[PDB]
Amino acid sequence: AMSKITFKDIYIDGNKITEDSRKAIYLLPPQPLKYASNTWIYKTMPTMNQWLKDIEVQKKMHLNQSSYHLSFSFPANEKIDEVLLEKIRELGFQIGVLELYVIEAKALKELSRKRDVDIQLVSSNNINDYLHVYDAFARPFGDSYANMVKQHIYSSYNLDDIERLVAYVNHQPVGIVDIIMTDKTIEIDGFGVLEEFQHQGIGSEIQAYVGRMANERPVILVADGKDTAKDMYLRQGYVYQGFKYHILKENI
Amino acid sequence: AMSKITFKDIYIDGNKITEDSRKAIYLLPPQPLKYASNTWIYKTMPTMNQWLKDIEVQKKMHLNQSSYHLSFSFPANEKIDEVLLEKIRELGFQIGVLELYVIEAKALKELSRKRDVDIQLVSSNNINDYLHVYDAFARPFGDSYANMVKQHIYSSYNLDDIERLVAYVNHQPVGIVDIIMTDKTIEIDGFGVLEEFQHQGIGSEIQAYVGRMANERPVILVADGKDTAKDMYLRQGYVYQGFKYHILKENI
Ligand code: NA
Ligand code: NA
Repeated sequence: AMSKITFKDIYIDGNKITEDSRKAIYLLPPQPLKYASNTWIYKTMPTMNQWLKDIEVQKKMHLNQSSYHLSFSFPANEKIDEVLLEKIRELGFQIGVLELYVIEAKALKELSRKRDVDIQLVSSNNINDYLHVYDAFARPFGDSYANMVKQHIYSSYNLDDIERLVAYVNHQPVGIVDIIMTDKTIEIDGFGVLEEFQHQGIGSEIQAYVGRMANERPVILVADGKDTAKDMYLRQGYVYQGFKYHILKENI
Repeated sequence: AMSKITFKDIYIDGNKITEDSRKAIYLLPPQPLKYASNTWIYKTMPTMNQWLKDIEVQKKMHLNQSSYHLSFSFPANEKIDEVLLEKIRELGFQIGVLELYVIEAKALKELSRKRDVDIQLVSSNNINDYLHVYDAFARPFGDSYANMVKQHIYSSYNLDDIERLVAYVNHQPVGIVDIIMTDKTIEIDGFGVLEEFQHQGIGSEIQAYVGRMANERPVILVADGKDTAKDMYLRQGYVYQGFKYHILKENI
């Protein structure tokens, strides 16, 4: 049953505009600068020529809402043909891989050691502590991008259905994670612990907490190449369950 | 049999200058700027004070041969203790994790093939080709770093007991790997494929080769926290098998 889990179970924070047998197109017109909410998810491999045509479509959509990047995911567990890779490189895209990790709840429950780490659901009361930790995270697209993602969370955190955690050690906020719950699964996203507080059991407390929420729901996540928590995931017991290629050009 | 692989099977590229119940010490005085070759491998957690003492011993040796790094690995699959870890941060050390992966040779042999790739053993006749690829990896880290690993390879590629492979596409050198062989296992290391040539079956073809030559020996490797190919090893079937914390301090 945790066997059957796939990339389809992973949450996407866009509006789905179109979905057909080859691709799903996502946009978030009020937030055209969020790269993860504005993208094409392929279901079947485009030929090189198809891909060129799809560039043109996406280029128009995005410029129409003042989005300035381009991005695509390719099918689960499919390698891209040479000829298309070659084009991808020539058009100045970054190539990366998303990896799907899966684990059974009980395995995360087991991680608990009754450390003194106080873990709270975020509300208007502690939301700033959450963002405070967030502020420490790698910023691969620079400051102003991180800041506009901050503003988005800070104004959509009740409103949205996503739940969030902040861990404290001695009343200082130190760890965060987002959780997306469904009947079938629970997905974590945006997990991080401040550098100075790593490798000392704080992440595994957060994980076991999520584990206790899950019940017997599997818990799942997706990580890319610039994800430093991955090492932690493996040591923690997560099982690798497939990949997606994905490309990004930050400027049309 | 693949069950019983440990970090013990992993080759250390240094002279074991001494060993006892709590540690082994490794020096390589012709290369005093090669961090991995000049280090202590712990077999048991030092206490914090024990460690303070050990810095002193290592500092001495290293300074005597013109090393100015401090370097320590901790025992397989153990978390560092609380006291100890505060001191490590306090003394300005970098903290890392090293990961052991293992696979049966059969699995490697099974990988999708790309028969139009030519893989040769390195010798006098094609060493410059290994280095064409090896240099493209190293030189992003500075000419001076890359000049020194370069001379290090040139001083022992025949005389040491590492074997090396170079991979050609269209008579051009495109990927490489080093192979440390023993009766029980083949270890790979320094695996790399030029970026123009990545994700299109070459790594897999190389991996398959290593499988054929491993025959029935488990194929193993350790990957640090800055390892390009980590995602590829997962795609190819490699099983995570354990971790080791290690610490580095430069410019002591
Ligand atoms: Na919410
Ligand atoms: Na040799």
